[PDB]
Amino acid sequence: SHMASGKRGLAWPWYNSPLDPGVLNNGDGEVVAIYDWETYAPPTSTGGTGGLGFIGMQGTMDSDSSPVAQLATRQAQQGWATVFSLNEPDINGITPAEAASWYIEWVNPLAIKKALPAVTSSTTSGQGLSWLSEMISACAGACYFDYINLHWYGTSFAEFQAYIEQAHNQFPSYTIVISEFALTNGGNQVAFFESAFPFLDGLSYVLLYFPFVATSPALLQANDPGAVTTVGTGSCLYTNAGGPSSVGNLMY
Ligand SMILES: OC[C@H]1O[C@@H](O[C@@H]2[C@@H](O)[C@H](O[C@@H]3[C@@H](O)[C@H](O[C@@H]4[C@@H](O)[C@H](O)O[C@H](CO)[C@H]4O)O[C@H](CO)[C@H]3O)O[C@H](CO)[C@H]2O)[C@H](O)[C@@H](O)[C@@H]1O
Ligand SMILES: OC[C@H]1O[C@@H](O[C@@H]2[C@@H](O)[C@H](O)O[C@H](CO)[C@H]2O)[C@H](O)[C@@H](O)[C@@H]1O
Ligand SMILES: [Cl-]
Repeated sequence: SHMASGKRGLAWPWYNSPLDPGVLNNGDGEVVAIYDWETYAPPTSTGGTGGLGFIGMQGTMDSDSSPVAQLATRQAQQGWATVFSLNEPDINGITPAEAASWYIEWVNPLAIKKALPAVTSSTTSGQGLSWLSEMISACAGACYFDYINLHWYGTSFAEFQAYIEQAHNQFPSYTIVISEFALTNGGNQVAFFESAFPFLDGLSYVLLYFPFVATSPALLQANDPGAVTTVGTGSCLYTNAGGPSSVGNLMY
């Protein structure tokens, strides 16, 4: 490669104060972005983001850590070029109408690039892409957005490839961010990402992809037992020492 695809990002948890995002940015230009599911700056060992562009995220309608009253303030203080909105409202008992009304009130005013809420890969009634389609209808032309936002967790590369191709086929005029993806527990995460990266790097309609998750197994175990039961620790980009894992090595 003589010029990086430049689509890769760090999904950077709140508990990463010991870790350095610069470890996974060798400056070739494949890794360009970082988000932390919050509107405060990534907690890191350096106080910086290792040259990566931070994307603010209002992942809840309001929280002590991301007060929605401070969303506009934090964008202006930090100078984000992009903002992400609600995390998986399609499985958190938020109706498409509720999400549209909230998005217009709180996210619309940010005069930067904006992603609609990250939805799960569920096809069960009223979830996933069906939920997203219903939110865009509920928006009634009044939502300002640049990107749709996908999560995927499943059991094969074949399932993931089919999911992204179907998302593109069903929303052929929208640019896609993949803010979280990995296998569920019991597979080979390295083999999955070895297949996924070249596939995604070739898709002009994918702006950014963020493997779950840019942390160490020890920090994931300590702070997200839910992720460990669902995903396991095989998709952690860091070693327990804070170096690149075998999956981290794929980010370069
Ligand atoms: O000391 C660092 C900063 O701590 C800030 O307060 C944190 C608060 O932000 C934290 O909220 C977490 C979310 O951050 C967490 O986000 C991700 C999940 O949505 C996703 O599913 O998984 C990833 C990876 O594990 C998560 O990072 O989601 C959980 C709920 O699932 C929230 O609890 O909670 C911390 C513990 O209470 C809290 O200390 C503080 O506001 C900052 O000022 C400070 O810099
Ligand atoms: O997300 C679409 C685009 O939103 C733009 O900001 C919007 C303004 O142009 C418009 O006049 O007002 C709405 C609501 O206040 C804003 O969201 C951004 O400036 C663009 O970067 C973005 O592509
Ligand atoms: Cl999912």
